[PDB]
Amino acid sequence: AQHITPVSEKKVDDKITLYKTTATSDNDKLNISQILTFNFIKDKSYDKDTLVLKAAGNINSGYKKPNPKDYNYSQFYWGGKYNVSVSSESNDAVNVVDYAPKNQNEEFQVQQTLGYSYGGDINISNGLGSKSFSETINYKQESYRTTIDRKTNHKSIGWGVEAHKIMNNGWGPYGRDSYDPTYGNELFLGGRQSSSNAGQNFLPTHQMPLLARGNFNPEFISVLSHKQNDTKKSKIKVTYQREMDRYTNQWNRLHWVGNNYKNQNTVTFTSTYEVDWQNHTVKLIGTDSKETNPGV
Repeated sequence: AQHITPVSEKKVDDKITLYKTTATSDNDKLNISQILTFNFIKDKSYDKDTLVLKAAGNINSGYKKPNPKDYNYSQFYWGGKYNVSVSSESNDAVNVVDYAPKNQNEEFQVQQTLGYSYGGDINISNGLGSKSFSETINYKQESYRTTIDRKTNHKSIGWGVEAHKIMNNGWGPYGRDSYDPTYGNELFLGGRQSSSNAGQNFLPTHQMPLLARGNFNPEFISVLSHKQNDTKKSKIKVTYQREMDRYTNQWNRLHWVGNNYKNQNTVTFTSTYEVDWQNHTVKLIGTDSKETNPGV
């Protein structure tokens, strides 16, 4: 599905005008949905247009329960990491100038307010002025951590939201790389000497983090500036991705061993928008969908 709302216009005050359009683009098979709020700001005091682009929607984990009949060995795939990126193409007059979250964050939920002030000053505050422009982000990431991609620059911003500190029946925390020389990576292992089938010897699904077995609901803001005298369109590409890890267990005739294999299936959805900075409108000119190992 895809949809773009008509532009709405709002006078923030005598100097600042807001033009807002919301674009939706999804992939039903992949269970990835992008809800993009394009907030274009024109400011009489400042010679650049500002786009405060909010990226929201859904990225399913891809988890499926293991087969409970699996006897001596079992496995499942889970949401090890979610990646979101926004990049500018096709116009050297456009630059990423700010974004939120700015810094690494391991809070169970991320809640921020981002504001526009005359002159293009961008500022940020925490949690969720009536005559100033602001936009908010709010997402849960329990047991996970947000990092900013170190390749981030003037043409691209990306974030990763990675499994970080996961408890397993009071044991842990564990993550994607935990290691014990006897039991392996015990992240989602049930019991070390369980008499259950392998498929029944994992942490119950309900006890896994929501991001591991459910979905992530991203909310990220990219702030882009555009030289107002430049008349060329530009392109913005928004990518949502999941890295699916394969968690396994194995019975060795004395005890179980767990293992986690990172990013064994990568699922990516990208939408490409053409941006008309003079009319403050966007068009979906492209999508691409990828799955490196489909069917898992």
